[PDB]
Amino acid sequence: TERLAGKTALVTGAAQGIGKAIAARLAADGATVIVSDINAEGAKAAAASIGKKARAIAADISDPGSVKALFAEIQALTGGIDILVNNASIVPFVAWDDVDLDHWRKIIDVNLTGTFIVTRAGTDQMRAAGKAGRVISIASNTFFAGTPNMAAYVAAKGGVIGFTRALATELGKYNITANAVTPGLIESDGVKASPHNEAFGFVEMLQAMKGKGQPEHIADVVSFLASDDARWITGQTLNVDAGMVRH
Amino acid sequence: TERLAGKTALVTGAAQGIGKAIAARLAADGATVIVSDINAEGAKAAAASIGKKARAIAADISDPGSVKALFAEIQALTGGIDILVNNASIVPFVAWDDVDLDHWRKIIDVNLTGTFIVTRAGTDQMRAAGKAGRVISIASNTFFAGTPNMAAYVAAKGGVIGFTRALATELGKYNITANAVTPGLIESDGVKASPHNEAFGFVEMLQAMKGKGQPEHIADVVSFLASDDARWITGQTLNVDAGMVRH
Amino acid sequence: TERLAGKTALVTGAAQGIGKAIAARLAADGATVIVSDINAEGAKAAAASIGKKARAIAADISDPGSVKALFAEIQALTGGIDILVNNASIVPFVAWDDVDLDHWRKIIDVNLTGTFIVTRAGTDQMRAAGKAGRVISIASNTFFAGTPNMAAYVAAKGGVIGFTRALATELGKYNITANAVTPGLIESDGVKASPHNEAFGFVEMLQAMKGKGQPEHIADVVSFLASDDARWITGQTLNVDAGMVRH
Amino acid sequence: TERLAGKTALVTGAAQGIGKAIAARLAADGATVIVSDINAEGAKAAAASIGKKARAIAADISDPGSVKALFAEIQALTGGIDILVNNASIVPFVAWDDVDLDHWRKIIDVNLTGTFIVTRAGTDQMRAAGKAGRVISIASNTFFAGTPNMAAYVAAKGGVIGFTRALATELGKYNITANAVTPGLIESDGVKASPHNEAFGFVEMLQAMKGKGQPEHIADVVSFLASDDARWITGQTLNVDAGMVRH
Ligand SMILES: NC(=O)c1ccc[n+]([C@@H]2O[C@H](COP(=O)([O-])OP(=O)(O)OC[C@H]3O[C@@H](n4cnc5c(N)ncnc54)[C@H](O)[C@@H]3O)[C@@H](O)[C@H]2O)c1
Ligand SMILES: NC(=O)c1ccc[n+]([C@@H]2O[C@H](COP(=O)([O-])OP(=O)(O)OC[C@H]3O[C@@H](n4cnc5c(N)ncnc54)[C@H](O)[C@@H]3O)[C@@H](O)[C@H]2O)c1
Ligand SMILES: NC(=O)c1ccc[n+]([C@@H]2O[C@H](COP(=O)([O-])OP(=O)(O)OC[C@H]3O[C@@H](n4cnc5c(N)ncnc54)[C@H](O)[C@@H]3O)[C@@H](O)[C@H]2O)c1
Ligand SMILES: NC(=O)c1ccc[n+]([C@@H]2O[C@H](COP(=O)([O-])OP(=O)(O)OC[C@H]3O[C@@H](n4cnc5c(N)ncnc54)[C@H](O)[C@@H]3O)[C@@H](O)[C@H]2O)c1
Repeated sequence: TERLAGKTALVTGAAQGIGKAIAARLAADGATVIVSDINAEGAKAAAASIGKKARAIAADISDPGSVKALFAEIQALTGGIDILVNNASIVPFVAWDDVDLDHWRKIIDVNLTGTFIVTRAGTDQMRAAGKAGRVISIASNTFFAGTPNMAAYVAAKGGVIGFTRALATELGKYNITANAVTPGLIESDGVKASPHNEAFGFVEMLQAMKGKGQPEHIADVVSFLASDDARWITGQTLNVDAGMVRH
Repeated sequence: TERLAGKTALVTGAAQGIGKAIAARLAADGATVIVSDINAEGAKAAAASIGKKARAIAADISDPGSVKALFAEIQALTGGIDILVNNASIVPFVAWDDVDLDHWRKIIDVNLTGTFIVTRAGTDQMRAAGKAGRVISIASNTFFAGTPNMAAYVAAKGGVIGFTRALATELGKYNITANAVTPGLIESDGVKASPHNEAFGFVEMLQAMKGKGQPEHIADVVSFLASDDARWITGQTLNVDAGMVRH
Repeated sequence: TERLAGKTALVTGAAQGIGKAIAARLAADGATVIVSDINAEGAKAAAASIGKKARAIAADISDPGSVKALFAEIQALTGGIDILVNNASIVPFVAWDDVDLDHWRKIIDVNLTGTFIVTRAGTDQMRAAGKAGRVISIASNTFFAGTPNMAAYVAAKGGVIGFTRALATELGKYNITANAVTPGLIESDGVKASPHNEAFGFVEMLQAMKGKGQPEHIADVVSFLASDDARWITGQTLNVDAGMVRH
Repeated sequence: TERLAGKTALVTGAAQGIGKAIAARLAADGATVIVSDINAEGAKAAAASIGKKARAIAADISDPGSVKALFAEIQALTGGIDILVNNASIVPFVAWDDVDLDHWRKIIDVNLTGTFIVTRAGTDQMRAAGKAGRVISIASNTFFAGTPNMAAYVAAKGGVIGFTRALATELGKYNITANAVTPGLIESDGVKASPHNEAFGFVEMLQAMKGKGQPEHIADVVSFLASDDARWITGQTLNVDAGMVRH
């Protein structure tokens, strides 16, 4: 019903897949949405596509300086952020024996410390504008499953959940909620181009319902968590995977 | 925007507290709602209060015969149920040493086997009408916490989550989701009559946010789970307690 | 090193499979072990097999009167119980549509309320003898997985975990711990004689390690929980399934 | 009865507190133990104290080069490692608003990526020697609780559990188990010197049992996980906190 009218949400890694699917929904919810991504072109293509409520600002979540610039510009245009959706991440396919310290470090830096960098700045910004924000970080259900071929990723995602829980309590007093969502396999654009695409049949088997997971499936849940209906929920993780795992 | 228009939802223990708060919200969602309760007067007082969307049918969830009659009548009026909200339960305050086999049996019979009796009939009804239903059972976050003075209740609630998970996979093939919600302390008409009321200050301390939990807090989340936004969620438990526990 | 010398442990459903495997181990730990079972012959065959550390006493965990008689006799012989292992349960294979109220009730009564009946009496007995006991209840990892063809069972097992958590806090002040173990598929006698036996190849696939689960695998863990090494652990659930699920 | 005789175990951060308590116990189990720590003097003081089964080798878990040197020397002396206990970590007390990118990075680097660096090398070493190893990583129950004043730490520890789960499946085929333990508040030498010490009375309240947590409490559990009794357990987290949280 355009419940999010008047609100400003930021989505990272929003140039495609789930991030984009989310930005699109929040916009449909009436919010003005900052489509952020490391891919400046994709970001602004996506915002053009979303259209009007959507504004593109490129940023590398793992770089402190571009994240500062990200938020500065948001403050200017909107006076601050009401909703933060930590979506940007690297989704690797790496056999255990290919897991380098180098690989490890990159995945951790983006998927994990990158989300702190942004959350640090974003919550500071809500706090400064006296807004009762919502933080929502996209994790993964690989954390519950111990999925193979992506150890650094599962660690980092474990990290994001840890972070989420501590943050919830850390920010409760500022009326800011912090939650996480664990998507199962989703037919984003990242997966379609990923060895991971080959796993749909096997994960479908393990699911209680039997479609292929779709970005809108996660977007529609983020939309709820960003809404007032989810006001009494903080520190929780929503698992969205057609019953792959039970949480 | 009345997304639940055309749908029929049944809420048990709906004469007051959370059940009523839920029936009220689902009606606001546009659904026609069967307000069911063991307290026939309260049920029908509550449906009068709700509106023309609400209809009262009294039933003891722990009695097979009254649950049969509950559903028969629903089939007649509506051709079947789309949404099931297992809310009816007994919320005891019993010191461990007062936990009788007798007390144990009563709590288990209603809070647990009573929810099976209804779910059995309700999902059969959806199934028979070829409706892609939603089951939502109200558990409790005492299951995560191991809360004292209510051991039978915590077992039964553990049971409802167990049930929920198995059911999810059991019904996935008929396009029926089954989920659960674990409310923390809520200032219901029930609680207000309980010694439990005295615990608000302590639980508020442990919460990340600092209000007293309110029935509308849980109703608003049930409303989401009943909606299409939650279509990719089955077998999961939503914990709603202002950050009391982290799930 | 016979750490359990001087201690008295009771194992229910101990005539075969895991219960027997456990009684055997606890006896090897030096404990005198009451082998209890509904099958009087099996129980006492098993105790004969185990040695002179083992004594057989038949009992139906779901019957309050035979449970009373069970413990009275134990008090006489040993002056009370130090360790309680709730093992006795019914392991069904029932398609959802065969799940009767009748089936439901039977499974709940034994697997769940039966374990309360015994735990009530057992912990009272420890308490009365001023013993700092250990309660250990065998659940199942189907509770984490939402395994199909056994809905009543998954609910009851959910219940036992609920019970366990509440009990931990309930008895902490009497220096009594209460824990639970969730075995995955185990090649016990009942499994071998049950449509469940056919699932070994599939569950082996999902396991991180690739043997068939063996009763000694669970017995060896119970032995630990019954020991002083596990003294700071209460309210927890040990999941033992070669990595089927991650808990 | 010295079950760990013949085995070689490495413990990091083993100069004091839990690490030392663990090294001591594993040695008592008969294992030859590498007492590793960033504090070379503490490490070798601790091994002198422990005994002749204990050997000290200093190393910074967060530095790849010293970790290489750590394991090379172990290979020389023992032909490789059978058991790995990731204990070394930084236990901070930082108010949210003091959480720097700089602070964040340090905690993540040691507590999380430092445990990868060691696990990478250690498991490679077991693998190379054809040994069916055990990995045990000490996390924290703050991950379940969302404890405040230590957000970077709670994230990292979340990460260690993530890592653990993925690793379990990653190494199951080489007969190597990987588990984690979540200690609650423990009265170690670090904690005694931390503003965390002041929290004992509060955490004691929330505990089901009411002592102050002791390093031996965790050591005795690690000992079990290192033993054959825990051979069917991989990808699991043992929570040891006197019932603070229920896992
Ligand atoms: N899609 C899945 O099946 C899968 C499963 C579970 C969870 N997830 C999570 O969902 C989210 C979206 O996944 P997806 O599959 O849609 O991803 P995707 O690969 O389709 O797109 C991710 C986007 O993130 C951006 N990005 C990468 N690094 C960045 C950084 N340094 N700074 C800013 N932006 C960066 C990329 O440019 C890309 O456009 C991710 O957090 C992922 O962890 C994905
Ligand atoms: N209030 C809380 O803090 C709390 C927390 C977690 C979960 N819950 C759950 O929420 C649900 C309702 O909560 P509440 O606090 O509003 O309870 P309440 O006491 O305020 O109302 C419960 C209603 O259930 C009805 N009922 C009792 N037995 C019945 C039967 N056999 N058949 C049909 N109806 C029956 C009662 O008549 C009553 O109208 C319960 O399942 C309870 O377990 C409550
Ligand atoms: N084997 C598995 O795949 C598996 C998996 C998860 C959990 N479990 C649990 O392990 C435990 C043992 O399983 P199992 O396969 O060894 O069982 P089993 O069928 O092989 O033997 C269990 C014993 O319990 C007894 N029993 C049944 N009802 C009783 C009653 N009311 N009172 C007293 N005794 C009764 C039976 O007579 C039998 O001797 C059970 O609690 C089960 O729930 C087993
Ligand atoms: N004690 C608790 O309340 C508590 C609770 C949960 C988990 N833990 C975990 O247990 C472990 C030890 O706890 P503690 O109370 O003994 O802390 P402690 O401060 O007494 O000792 C930790 C040890 O880690 C070592 N260390 C630090 N950086 C290192 C480096 N990079 N390389 C090698 N060693 C390094 C230190 O020298 C120290 O000896 C830590 O992992 C901590 O996270 C502690």
